[PDB]
Amino acid sequence: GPSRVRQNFHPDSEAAINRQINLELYASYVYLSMAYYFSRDDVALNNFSRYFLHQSREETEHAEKLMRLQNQRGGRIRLQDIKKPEQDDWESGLHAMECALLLEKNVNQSLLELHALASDKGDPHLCDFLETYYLNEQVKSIKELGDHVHNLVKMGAPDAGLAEYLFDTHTLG
Amino acid sequence: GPSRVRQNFHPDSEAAINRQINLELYASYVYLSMAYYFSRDDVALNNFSRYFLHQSREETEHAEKLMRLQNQRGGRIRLQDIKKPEQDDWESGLHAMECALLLEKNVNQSLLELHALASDKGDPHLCDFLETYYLNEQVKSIKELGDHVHNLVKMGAPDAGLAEYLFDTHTLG
Amino acid sequence: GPSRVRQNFHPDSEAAINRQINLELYASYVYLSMAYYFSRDDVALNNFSRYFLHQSREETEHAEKLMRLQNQRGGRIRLQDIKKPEQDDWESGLHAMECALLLEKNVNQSLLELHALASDKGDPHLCDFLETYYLNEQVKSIKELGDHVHNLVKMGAPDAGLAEYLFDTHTLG
Amino acid sequence: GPSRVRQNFHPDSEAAINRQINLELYASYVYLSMAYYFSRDDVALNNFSRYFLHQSREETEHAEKLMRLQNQRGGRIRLQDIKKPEQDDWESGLHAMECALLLEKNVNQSLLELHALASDKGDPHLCDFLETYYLNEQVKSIKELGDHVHNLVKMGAPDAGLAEYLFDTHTLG
Amino acid sequence: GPSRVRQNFHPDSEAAINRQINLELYASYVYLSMAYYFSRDDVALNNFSRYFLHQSREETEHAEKLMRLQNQRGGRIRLQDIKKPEQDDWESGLHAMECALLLEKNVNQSLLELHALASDKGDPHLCDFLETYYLNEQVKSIKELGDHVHNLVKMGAPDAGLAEYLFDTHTLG
Amino acid sequence: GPSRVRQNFHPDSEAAINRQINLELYASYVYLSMAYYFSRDDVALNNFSRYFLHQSREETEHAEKLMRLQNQRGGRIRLQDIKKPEQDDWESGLHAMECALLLEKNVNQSLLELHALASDKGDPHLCDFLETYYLNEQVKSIKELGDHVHNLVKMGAPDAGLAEYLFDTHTLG
Ligand SMILES: [Cl-]
Ligand SMILES: [Cl-]
Ligand SMILES: [Cl-]
Ligand SMILES: [Cl-]
Ligand SMILES: [Cl-]
Ligand SMILES: [Cl-]
Ligand SMILES: [Cl-]
Ligand SMILES: [Cl-]
Ligand SMILES: [Cl-]
Ligand SMILES: [Cl-]
Ligand SMILES: [Cl-]
Ligand SMILES: [Cl-]
Ligand SMILES: [Cl-]
Ligand SMILES: [Cl-]
Ligand SMILES: [Cl-]
Ligand SMILES: [Cl-]
Ligand SMILES: [Cl-]
Ligand SMILES: [Cl-]
Ligand SMILES: [Cl-]
Ligand SMILES: [Cl-]
Ligand SMILES: [Cl-]
Ligand SMILES: [Cl-]
Ligand SMILES: [Cl-]
Ligand SMILES: [Cl-]
Ligand SMILES: [Cl-]
Ligand SMILES: [Cl-]
Ligand SMILES: [Cl-]
Ligand SMILES: [Cl-]
Ligand SMILES: [Cl-]
Ligand SMILES: [Cl-]
Ligand SMILES: [Cl-]
Ligand SMILES: [Cl-]
Ligand SMILES: [Cl-]
Ligand SMILES: [Fe+2]
Ligand SMILES: [Fe+2]
Ligand SMILES: [Fe+2]
Ligand SMILES: [Fe+2]
Ligand SMILES: [Fe+2]
Ligand SMILES: [Fe+2]
Ligand SMILES: [Fe+2]
Ligand SMILES: [Fe+2]
Ligand SMILES: [Fe+2]
Ligand SMILES: [Fe+2]
Ligand SMILES: [Fe+2]
Ligand SMILES: [Fe+2]
Ligand SMILES: [Fe+2]
Ligand SMILES: [Fe+2]
Ligand SMILES: [Fe+2]
Ligand SMILES: [Fe+2]
Ligand SMILES: [Fe+2]
Ligand SMILES: [Fe+2]
Ligand SMILES: [Fe+2]
Ligand SMILES: [Fe+2]
Ligand SMILES: [Fe+2]
Ligand SMILES: [Fe+2]
Ligand SMILES: [Fe+2]
Ligand SMILES: [Fe+2]
Ligand SMILES: [Fe+2]
Ligand SMILES: [Fe+2]
Ligand SMILES: [Fe+2]
Ligand SMILES: [Fe+2]
Ligand SMILES: [Fe+2]
Ligand SMILES: [Fe+2]
Ligand SMILES: [Fe+2]
Ligand SMILES: [Fe+2]
Ligand SMILES: [Fe+2]
Ligand SMILES: [Fe+2]
Ligand SMILES: [Fe+2]
Ligand SMILES: [Fe+2]
Ligand SMILES: [Fe+2]
Ligand SMILES: [Fe+2]
Ligand SMILES: [Fe+2]
Ligand SMILES: [Fe+2]
Ligand SMILES: [Fe+2]
Ligand SMILES: [Fe+2]
Ligand SMILES: [Fe+2]
Ligand SMILES: [Fe+2]
Ligand SMILES: [Fe+2]
Ligand SMILES: [Fe+2]
Ligand SMILES: [Fe+2]
Ligand SMILES: [Fe+2]
Ligand SMILES: [Fe+2]
Ligand SMILES: [Mg+2]
Ligand SMILES: [Mg+2]
Ligand SMILES: [Mg+2]
Ligand SMILES: [Mg+2]
Ligand SMILES: [Mg+2]
Ligand SMILES: [Mg+2]
Ligand SMILES: [Mg+2]
Ligand SMILES: [Mg+2]
Ligand SMILES: [Mg+2]
Ligand SMILES: [Mg+2]
Ligand SMILES: [Mg+2]
Ligand SMILES: [Mg+2]
Ligand SMILES: [Mg+2]
Ligand SMILES: [Mg+2]
Ligand SMILES: [Mg+2]
Ligand SMILES: [Mg+2]
Ligand SMILES: [Mg+2]
Ligand SMILES: [Mg+2]
Repeated sequence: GPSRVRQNFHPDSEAAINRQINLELYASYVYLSMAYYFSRDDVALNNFSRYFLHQSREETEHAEKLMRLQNQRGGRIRLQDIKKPEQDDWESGLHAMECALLLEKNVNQSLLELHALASDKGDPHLCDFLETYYLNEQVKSIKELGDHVHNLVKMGAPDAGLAEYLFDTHTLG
Repeated sequence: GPSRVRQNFHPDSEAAINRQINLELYASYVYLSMAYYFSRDDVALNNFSRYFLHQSREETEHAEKLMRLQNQRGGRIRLQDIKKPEQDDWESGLHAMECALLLEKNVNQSLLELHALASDKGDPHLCDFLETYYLNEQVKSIKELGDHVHNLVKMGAPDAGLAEYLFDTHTLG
Repeated sequence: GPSRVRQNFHPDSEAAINRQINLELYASYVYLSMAYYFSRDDVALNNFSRYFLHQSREETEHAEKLMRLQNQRGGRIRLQDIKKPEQDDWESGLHAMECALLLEKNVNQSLLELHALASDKGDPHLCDFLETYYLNEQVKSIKELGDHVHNLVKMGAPDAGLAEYLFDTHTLG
Repeated sequence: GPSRVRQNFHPDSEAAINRQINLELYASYVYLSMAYYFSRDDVALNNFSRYFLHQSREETEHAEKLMRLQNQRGGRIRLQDIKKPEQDDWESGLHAMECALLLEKNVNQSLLELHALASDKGDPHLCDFLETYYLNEQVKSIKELGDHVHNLVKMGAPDAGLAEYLFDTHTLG
Repeated sequence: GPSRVRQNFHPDSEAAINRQINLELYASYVYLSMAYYFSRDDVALNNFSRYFLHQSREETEHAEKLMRLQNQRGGRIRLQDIKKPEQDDWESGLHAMECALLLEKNVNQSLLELHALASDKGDPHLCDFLETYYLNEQVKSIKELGDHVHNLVKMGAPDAGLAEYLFDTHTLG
Repeated sequence: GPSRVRQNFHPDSEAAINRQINLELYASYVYLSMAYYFSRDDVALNNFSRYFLHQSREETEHAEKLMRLQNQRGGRIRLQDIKKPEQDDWESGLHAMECALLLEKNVNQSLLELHALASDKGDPHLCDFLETYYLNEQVKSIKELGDHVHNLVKMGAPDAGLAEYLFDTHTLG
């Protein structure tokens, strides 16, 4: 138009926010896939299921806050296909945790690149938005997943018969 | 394996449930797109936004109940890409309502075909599942959208300046 | 003295904060003028009046937080005349909303320049202060005013006899 | 128009009310300046600060009641620049109290002149308004400031090191 | 390893965080020393004691939040000796306040250098951490100590017999 | 002076109390180090972390009660550097427990020597202070750590993958 609200909002930032929306929705879909893997009759780790379902819902929240930001700043949301996850069968509780850790690091890297772009374009509102709602959340998530991976490895997952069962009930319970 | 739980569950039913999961997730994405269209600064119909956001969340619930059914019956969830909606700019409150009505009829037709398949395969559990949780929900949704379309048309949407504003505040408020 | 508290606080930042204080007080005065325009017997839109009176009080808060910052950092407040608003008769609810939107964008631009100055002077405390309390508040205010302008335009304000009356009662009520 | 509400309201009264509005806003600004003087790190008398901030807010109330009166009687508010206070550095708690006393007497004199004008123009509504809301308030304010000045003088302010500190905590606390 | 959680975290930042941990623990020890100075039988200013004990506990909190950050980011905490304070006998309430002010400015300078390092290394998570939890806290602490120093100087501390006694009971009480 | 409060308080006792203060602060620092070892991403035993953090806070309390005693008896606190712990990486939950047990025995021995000194100097107040607040606390702490070491050894820590995990959740939880 430009939008009557738009101010100090670079087209490159608008496009990068659209890409980030897609990535957050993708992460939501990965965790939804994991949640329902753990409720298979031949897996049946209900607290792993609940843990990943919660993570899925959080990622949808992350996508929505970026969609709201786009509108607030006068950009236009452009949605793209949400790609299916890389797997349907996630192999084990440990493997799912390791894949989640890799996913979160990848999302973090994208957010850091978005922050660098916002800095380059002199957009302190966008920088603050990412710092306030995204960057520390990512650090906490990565740390949590790292803790979980360590405990599962030490306990002898996936092959030690009691490991994932006991972690399911005592850590994720 | 087959799954140690699987009984009277035809592979064609399992595949059709996977297709229905994708369609429910697609419908969820369409309504999410609509929700954020109505919160654009140049649209700003907050109760249309809230209405479609609620519909989006309901469709995710519909997808999840089918995913649970797949696990309950011993089938294996196979996720596919969630296609982007046909539009980002939904034009008006009336146009969004008309598109939602068409979407719901299309989803209904898919559910009726799923029911016919389940009947052909002598799967009364699957027939009952669809009747109990899907078919009446669809009829109620289609009727509601039909009511909304009629009122918006009669009020003179989209061109009559007061129509969508007043419908937003008095029907969807 | 310098102040026994002063540290990493550039004289240019101190002066720019004094200018921003004046601009926030000016904005408060503009909105006070608008508030009392809407309570004229020949205007009588009481919820427009209340809306702008609230905005006026918020701007005084914005001025006071900067005055507090000046003291906290060891700068010295230097007040200047508060210029009268550009108009006493604000013409219509739509015109007042459009003028408020322009005012908020102008204040935003001043805040962005203040942030750039603070960045240039390596003052992260001042940068954070602006990000935490000012920049997102401005984005939200501009978006809100944009929403209001759009609805009033679409409804046919100012000439459509029902438009401002109905917006007063249903949006600002 | 004249206003369809206007009755027995002389143009000279309308103009004098506009002048009084400006004077009340000026007094509000003087007291805001004083409030933030007392929160300087090299002054730090927090109850003097709170006392003057309260007085500032009361003066804005006084301005608003006159603005409301203008509208009630069918006059038209005409705002003018709010002049900056005569000082930024108010020297001491005693000096600020003495300046406040002088300010209140000056405002009182203006109100008495307004009352004499209203009497001359046979406007008993305006006379009653001033008597009901302004004249006794002024007498109480002047008396309070006189009490405070006397105690601070007797205690040995500003040079006696304990005087303003102890008055801050025990009278204004 | 590197740590499986580590991302965008420069070794220089990790080392600087270890140095800051030591400095916060040092500040905690200085304030603990001051707290117990004021409870000597020949000093006996119990509210000065309580004030510095509270400051001591806050500094331990500051150290712990940095230790947590180190773990969150995948760095490794490296503790060093906590040096004893420069004095055991802090001379007077005024002298302790002046020493605390100098200490807080020194800690602030270290935090500003840490922020500049984090900026140089493109670590927005670390920048935000310092802005959110440290930089404004320091500004508030320095301002508070400046206020206290001013009042004690004006009251005639340390030699005026009533000054520290009255400040203890009325400001710190 | 001597202190006007000092009575039956030998200079050797005063010096020994200063040494004990340092040792209690050292023990506090050892346990703080252990607490944050257990929250590393590659250790992640949160109840070991909480257990040692609590022990750290208790040791600071032990130091403060001796500092208070020094003042109560008219002695003068003389603080010294707090040496860093012997390790940053505490190897395992069992190793940390074994090191804590050794530390507590060492502190106990110092307290017994202090008691023998107080007895030699005919200071029954000091003897009672140590008996009332220190000696039984030490016996309880040593016994608790001995219990924990035994269970961890029997369970097969540190190499048995489930041992420290299960002890963390069921004993320290
Ligand atoms: Cl722009
Ligand atoms: Cl795509
Ligand atoms: Cl920037
Ligand atoms: Cl864990
Ligand atoms: Cl590991
Ligand atoms: Cl167990
Ligand atoms: Cl079957
Ligand atoms: Cl596809
Ligand atoms: Cl059947
Ligand atoms: Cl309807
Ligand atoms: Cl129709
Ligand atoms: Cl209506
Ligand atoms: Cl400076
Ligand atoms: Cl000017
Ligand atoms: Cl900076
Ligand atoms: Cl609106
Ligand atoms: Cl528009
Ligand atoms: Cl008249
Ligand atoms: Cl003027
Ligand atoms: Cl009269
Ligand atoms: Cl008085
Ligand atoms: Cl007098
Ligand atoms: Cl007193
Ligand atoms: Cl790294
Ligand atoms: Cl050292
Ligand atoms: Cl950065
Ligand atoms: Cl103070
Ligand atoms: Cl001073
Ligand atoms: Cl003695
Ligand atoms: Cl030493
Ligand atoms: Cl004895
Ligand atoms: Cl035990
Ligand atoms: Cl044993
Ligand atoms: Fe999470
Ligand atoms: Fe959550
Ligand atoms: Fe996310
Ligand atoms: Fe694909
Ligand atoms: Fe794997
Ligand atoms: Fe995530
Ligand atoms: Fe920044
Ligand atoms: Fe921030
Ligand atoms: Fe997360
Ligand atoms: Fe619905
Ligand atoms: Fe619903
Ligand atoms: Fe559906
Ligand atoms: Fe496509
Ligand atoms: Fe259409
Ligand atoms: Fe539907
Ligand atoms: Fe529905
Ligand atoms: Fe209505
Ligand atoms: Fe506002
Ligand atoms: Fe507000
Ligand atoms: Fe503002
Ligand atoms: Fe002018
Ligand atoms: Fe206009
Ligand atoms: Fe504003
Ligand atoms: Fe605002
Ligand atoms: Fe007053
Ligand atoms: Fe009052
Ligand atoms: Fe007044
Ligand atoms: Fe002037
Ligand atoms: Fe004076
Ligand atoms: Fe007054
Ligand atoms: Fe008054
Ligand atoms: Fe007193
Ligand atoms: Fe503090
Ligand atoms: Fe505190
Ligand atoms: Fe600190
Ligand atoms: Fe030394
Ligand atoms: Fe000194
Ligand atoms: Fe500090
Ligand atoms: Fe502090
Ligand atoms: Fe203990
Ligand atoms: Fe305890
Ligand atoms: Fe101890
Ligand atoms: Fe050493
Ligand atoms: Fe060992
Ligand atoms: Fe101990
Ligand atoms: Fe004894
Ligand atoms: Fe005893
Ligand atoms: Fe203990
Ligand atoms: Fe258990
Ligand atoms: Mg326009
Ligand atoms: Mg992508
Ligand atoms: Mg479940
Ligand atoms: Mg079998
Ligand atoms: Mg399909
Ligand atoms: Mg909304
Ligand atoms: Mg000095
Ligand atoms: Mg200006
Ligand atoms: Mg009103
Ligand atoms: Mg007429
Ligand atoms: Mg005047
Ligand atoms: Mg104050
Ligand atoms: Mg690995
Ligand atoms: Mg150092
Ligand atoms: Mg005490
Ligand atoms: Mg004597
Ligand atoms: Mg020693
Ligand atoms: Mg913990």
